[PDB]
Amino acid sequence: MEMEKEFEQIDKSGSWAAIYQDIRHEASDFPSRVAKLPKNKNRNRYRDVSPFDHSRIKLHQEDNDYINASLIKMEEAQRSYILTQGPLPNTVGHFWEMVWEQKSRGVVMLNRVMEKGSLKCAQYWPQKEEKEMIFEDTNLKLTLISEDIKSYYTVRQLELENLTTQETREILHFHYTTWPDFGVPESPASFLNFLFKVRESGSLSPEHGPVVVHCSAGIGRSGTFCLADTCLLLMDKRKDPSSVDIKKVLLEMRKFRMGLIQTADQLRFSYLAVIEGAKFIMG
Ligand SMILES: Oc1ccc(CNCc2cccs2)cc1
Repeated sequence: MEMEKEFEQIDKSGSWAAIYQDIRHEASDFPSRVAKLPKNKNRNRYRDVSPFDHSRIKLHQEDNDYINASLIKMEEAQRSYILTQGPLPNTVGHFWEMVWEQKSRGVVMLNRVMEKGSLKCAQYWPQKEEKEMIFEDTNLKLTLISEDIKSYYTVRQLELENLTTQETREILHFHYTTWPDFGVPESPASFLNFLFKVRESGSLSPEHGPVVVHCSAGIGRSGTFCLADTCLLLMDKRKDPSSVDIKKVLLEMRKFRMGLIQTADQLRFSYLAVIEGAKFIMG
């Protein structure tokens, strides 16, 4: 079925939970043996969220190459994404090592450091120009260059230096700051505006390594971001945009990381975003 009318049909019939459970039943199951080794327990935020072995990002280290991060490679859309958990106190150096080694331009953050009164990720970037951060375990230096605070999101320019080679690179930090503590946004308008700002920066383009996207577990909000982006790109590429099937795209992405889209409300929100976005792209 088309999307917008499939949407109204699920709303009128109140069957979002049943649709979402079908997706959960049909989703791929691949091994995640490296994630579950005992030496990696303090590298995982949640015991039930792990990268598959076949698609995990490897650190270029011979001691321990493990990080909770997955490469999502979308062949028809010609887009790649790295989805990862919010960094832990003992993995902030690993996180920036990955950004460096994978040649990423942009980092997309979809959570606040504190939500619901608890910490959802480490403070992993510097908050003042004159107070830079050094990660001694991976030999990197990170400096805040500029910060632009808007009503729904903040964009930061950061300088990452490999202290071993003295090479430097500019990283863009796109921070969506207004996702509610409970539920999903009422309107997708500010989320779509944010997605378009990431796009306009070049961070998603083939001349760079894959964008790094995270929330707390790296599957819910993060899944919503890459699902909406890929579906909108496919609608631009195909002769028949109504052929794009968001449930099929989601199941393809779940071949590369488990659990993408965590609730039926996040599934409905993804439909809403793609539907509204497809009208702005044109006419
Ligand atoms: O330092 C840390 C201590 C524990 C945790 C959480 N570990 C979750 C688990 C993963 C696998 C089995 S249990 C994170 C960091």
